[PDB]
Amino acid sequence: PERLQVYKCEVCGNIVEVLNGGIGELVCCNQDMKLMSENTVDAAKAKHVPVIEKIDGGYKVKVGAVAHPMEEKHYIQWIELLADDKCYTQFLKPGQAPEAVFLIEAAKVVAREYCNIHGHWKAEN
Amino acid sequence: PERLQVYKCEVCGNIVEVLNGGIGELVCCNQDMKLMSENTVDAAKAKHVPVIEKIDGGYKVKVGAVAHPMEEKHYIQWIELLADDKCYTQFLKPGQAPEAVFLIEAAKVVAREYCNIHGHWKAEN
Ligand SMILES: [Ca+2]
Ligand SMILES: [Fe+3]
Ligand SMILES: [Fe+3]
Ligand SMILES: [Fe+3]
Ligand SMILES: [Fe+3]
Repeated sequence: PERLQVYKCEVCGNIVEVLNGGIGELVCCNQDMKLMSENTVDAAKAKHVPVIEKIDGGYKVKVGAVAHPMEEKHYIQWIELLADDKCYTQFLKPGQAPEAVFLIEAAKVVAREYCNIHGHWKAEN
Repeated sequence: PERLQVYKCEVCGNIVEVLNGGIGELVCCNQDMKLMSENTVDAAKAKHVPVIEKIDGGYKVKVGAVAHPMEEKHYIQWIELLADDKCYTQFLKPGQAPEAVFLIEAAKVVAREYCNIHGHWKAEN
């Protein structure tokens, strides 16, 4: 595992993010945890690829070009903004907007979002 | 597991942060990953308990009341600022000062830090 990677435990539901890398394989509920690699799922990019907008003092992230659903059974669980050595995470729940604002001083950033159904997605400016 | 809990594999060094809880037990290198509970390690609070300072637009976090070492074999790996729905993580490296600045609009915050040797610590404003 490498820092910032997101792993999911099939069946049991746990989802973790790596803070410190290592060689060991993460296991849960009798199987290796699944690496949720960004932009690998066969789903509409229009609703899943994060859109980054530069604002005063930071960035505004929307998921996505077309607003993604935020329903009890299908929503964006969180949005993250990655920069230099920073990982800012904004958790979301059904009924909220698929959007997040991050105040940071970084010219180059990477935005990520995780959909409970369609996986992990990212975009950069 | 519960959201934002930190777990570590005492064998290979993998350390992860829970994004979604689930019901499965996290395993690595043939043993349950260890829940790194905050303020449980028998270490000096003066250098480990985060100190939070409110600034314009956010908070400055220092580890701790007395500056903690930042050497190759003993340093603060990261400082985080938690809200009711946000987790901002600032990774650090040896040589740096044990501090971080977070621009955020939240009245109540929890600051956490992880020392590679002395573990997980937290404090609230
Ligand atoms: Ca984070
Ligand atoms: Fe391990
Ligand atoms: Fe989706
Ligand atoms: Fe599991
Ligand atoms: Fe220490």
